[PDB]
Amino acid sequence: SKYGGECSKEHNTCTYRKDGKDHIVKCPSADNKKCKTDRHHCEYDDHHKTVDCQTPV
Ligand SMILES: [Cl-]
Ligand SMILES: [Cl-]
Ligand SMILES: [Cl-]
Ligand code: NA
Repeated sequence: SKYGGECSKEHNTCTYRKDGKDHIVKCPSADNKKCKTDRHHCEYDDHHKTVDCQTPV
């Protein structure tokens, strides 16, 4: 399952909604997954056990 939120460019974190609560996780440091655009959509995928702060559109 995918849980969405928004990323912080300054802190390279993703704040996502799951189980009624907001959770802050670091984004990856990888070039094409880190938070490059402030408040970009991000998601935690609990199937793949991944975070991506450059989700596609
Ligand atoms: Cl690194
Ligand atoms: Cl990457
Ligand atoms: Cl990850
Ligand atoms: Na980084």
